[PDB]
Amino acid sequence: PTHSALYAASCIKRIAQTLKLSGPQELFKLFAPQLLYTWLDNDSIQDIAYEIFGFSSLLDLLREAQTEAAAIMMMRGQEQEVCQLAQSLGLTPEKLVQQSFTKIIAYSIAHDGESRMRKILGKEEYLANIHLNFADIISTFFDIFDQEDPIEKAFFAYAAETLEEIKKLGPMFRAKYLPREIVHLCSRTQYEPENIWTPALVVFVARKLLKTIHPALGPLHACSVLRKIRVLICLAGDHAISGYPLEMLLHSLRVFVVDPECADDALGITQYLIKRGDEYLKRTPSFLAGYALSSLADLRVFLESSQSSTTQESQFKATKSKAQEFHAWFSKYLAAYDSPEFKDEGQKQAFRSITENAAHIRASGNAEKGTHESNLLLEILKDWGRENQLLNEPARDVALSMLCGVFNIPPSSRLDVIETDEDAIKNGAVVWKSCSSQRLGGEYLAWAGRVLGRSFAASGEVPEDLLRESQLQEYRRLSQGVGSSEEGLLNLIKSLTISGDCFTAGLAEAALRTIVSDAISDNDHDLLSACQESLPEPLLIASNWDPYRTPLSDQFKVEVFSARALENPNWSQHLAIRLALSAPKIVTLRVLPPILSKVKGFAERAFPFVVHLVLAYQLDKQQSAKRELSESLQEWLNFTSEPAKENLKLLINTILYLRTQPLPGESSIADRAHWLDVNMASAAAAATRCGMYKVALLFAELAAESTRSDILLEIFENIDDPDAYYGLSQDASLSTVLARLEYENDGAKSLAFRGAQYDSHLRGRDLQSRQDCNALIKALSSLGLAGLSNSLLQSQQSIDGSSDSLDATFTTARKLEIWNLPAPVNSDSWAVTVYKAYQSMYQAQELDTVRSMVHDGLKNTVRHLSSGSLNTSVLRQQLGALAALTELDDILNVRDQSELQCTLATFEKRSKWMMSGRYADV
Repeated sequence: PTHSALYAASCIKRIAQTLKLSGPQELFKLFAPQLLYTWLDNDSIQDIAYEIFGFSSLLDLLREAQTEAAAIMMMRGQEQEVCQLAQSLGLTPEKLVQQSFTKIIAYSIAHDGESRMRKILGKEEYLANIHLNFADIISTFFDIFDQEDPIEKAFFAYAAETLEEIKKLGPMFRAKYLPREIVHLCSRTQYEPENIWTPALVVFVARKLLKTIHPALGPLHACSVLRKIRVLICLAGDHAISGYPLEMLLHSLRVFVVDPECADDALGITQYLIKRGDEYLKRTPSFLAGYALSSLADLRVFLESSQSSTTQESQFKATKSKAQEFHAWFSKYLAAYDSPEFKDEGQKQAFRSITENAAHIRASGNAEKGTHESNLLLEILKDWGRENQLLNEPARDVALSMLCGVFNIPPSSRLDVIETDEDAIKNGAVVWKSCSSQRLGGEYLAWAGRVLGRSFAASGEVPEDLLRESQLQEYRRLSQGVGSSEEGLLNLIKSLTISGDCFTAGLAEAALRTIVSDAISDNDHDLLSACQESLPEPLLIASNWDPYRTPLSDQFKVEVFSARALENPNWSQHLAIRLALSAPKIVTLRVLPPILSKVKGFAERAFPFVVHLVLAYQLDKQQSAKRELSESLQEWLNFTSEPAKENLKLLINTILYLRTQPLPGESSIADRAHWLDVNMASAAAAATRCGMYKVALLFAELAAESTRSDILLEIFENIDDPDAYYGLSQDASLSTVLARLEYENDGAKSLAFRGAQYDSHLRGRDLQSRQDCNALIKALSSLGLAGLSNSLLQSQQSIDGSSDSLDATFTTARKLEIWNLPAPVNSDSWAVTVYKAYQSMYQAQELDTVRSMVHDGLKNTVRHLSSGSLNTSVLRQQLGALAALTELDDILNVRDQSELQCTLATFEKRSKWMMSGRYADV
């Protein structure tokens, strides 16, 4: 490219539409270099097709193509055309050249015209711009250099041998330039062209290179970017093999090692780095444990997978052999590893076991006794629950997703890796923490169900992860050491460097670099004390622009105070950005919008810290955020909705968190009610809607203090205390005594009052009798009179009794042994699950069908426990269903008399626990 304009427009729209891209302009943002170069060679920008890459203007296409176009013009030379661009924009040529100075110098040095830049800015301003844009210029030098023959030019008398070793192990401008280019730029600043490779600059350039690759841009890009990274590693020398740069590079090069296109490059760089950084990896065994686990797992999976169609079937055997030998060498190195930095000998044995078992695992995981996958799973779980743990969350998540993705649950439980009631009580908490993901197969959920059921049948206690209702424990685990919001945000950002994709880790490293540098320069002691306790020392050193200045490529910037805004799933993100933008003087909030908008799920984790930081900042100034938030809360708290429940939980947790932060200039904790202005009755009602009853009770007490009973009833009925309900006063009648007797789960005593009501309503042809019948059924199923409740069931013909009738229709059937009911499928009821297991036990001729039905029951019960909003009675019912299915599975798998007697003895020990436990569970 008349119709060709429109056809090309539609084609580009379809290309960027069916490639996970935003729109056609975001497809011009990736290719503007090449299009503009090849086109502006012999043409002028003013007559370009703004109809492809839908823009609706040329002054819209230019507000994005200033930099590339200007730099290319000044690369070849169109001074009058740069002036025409500038005129059209609105900015004179001089401030324009001041906007895109970096790319201009990158290309010009590459294409040799810098004197022509001196003749427009000056001879004391141009050098200031080179001082301001040094690292961005080096980054743009590594972008455009073409990999042709770098080792030839190297002999810079150390890059040659280093690149030779890393090759022995395993606009475009030629490589021959690269050294001299740097020199010519660095002979006009103070920093000498020889040695400019502090770790901040190294990580900067390396992250630039990685971010350059893209999923839509092809798997042939990656191997070129990798060659250039090898050049950077050989050139930087001793700063890219120690400290945080070492960790950072090992991560991404691992990701390039599992790429079947070329694992020849990345395996070599990885060998060189691991071999050369031995003196450092012996100081950080916690990093090496997780890296070894992740890398070994990925390698094993890549070894087993074998699908080569667009790869030369011999090229594949080559790379497979290379991978196998790297695995054998790495396993030897790990077996020989021994560090003085191990906390105890327990940690050393854990390291040995983890590495050794991971070296010999298969493609999937199992739970048998004595295999490698089961020993590795047990080691990961046992480590998870500890205080000084080796693996971090990303490494453990990788290993678990590799083992538990396709699982193999043993048929019996004598061959199981967890077979005693004691191991189950010990590992129940961690096994529940494990099955709170979504990448877990069905057989792993069945195994986790068996373990949780054995733990509850042996202890009768709920894992505490299921009982907590607020997030205050997370907020206190983050903001630890000093207990401030700055440490909380620093931990949240630091956790993104290790648990992110190239983009996210880049955003986090950039934010930390700006934060730590501004804390070092301005000598902020509070923020310094926050950093020294949130970041380990290698990351605290690689975040400091000591001999440089923070580059303009890092600091990149990017109604919600009203109702009905609480319902869109991005309320937290928009509100957090809106708040963080209102406090630019706090450096920790200035760098946030670039992370709050990109990273997913970060705004919900960081919302309380942001709100507290803003409110504490503008305490003595004009209090704007306080006024806005406290005016919006009057509408947000009175919000009954299903889509708005998950943001209401976050508002309540923010209020709770602010209650624990000391006001400056306070006499008592009774002044922490001035962070915001909450109406505590509305907050109590809201917390009752969300199912947080202890939080609701706390708010109700604060409200009553503010004063000196319709919400207290809903609180008391559901809170988990035997005696609390009786403290509530209400007007007396036979109906209220009946309500108390049905709460109390009394036997004949509620049967009397209910029979009276039921008769009086049948006689008067009242419509409440149905409800009465419902209640009666409940009562008669809490006594044990199953025949009477059965007869009360058949009579009722409108079976529309929320879920009380659903459960009552199958408890009775199981007790009377009526095995022909058609059981609903996908039901949240424990009675239905247990009934289906026993029914299948009745109508089956082989044990395999019964085992399959039991395992399906365990799997579904665990998924329902993971579903979330369950109060305590339903929770304990589901756990009791797990226990019942586990005992069923235990007696189905007996083979001789000795196991029968062992099962009986197990029943006796569990009786020991049962004698004093809660009565419903028992």
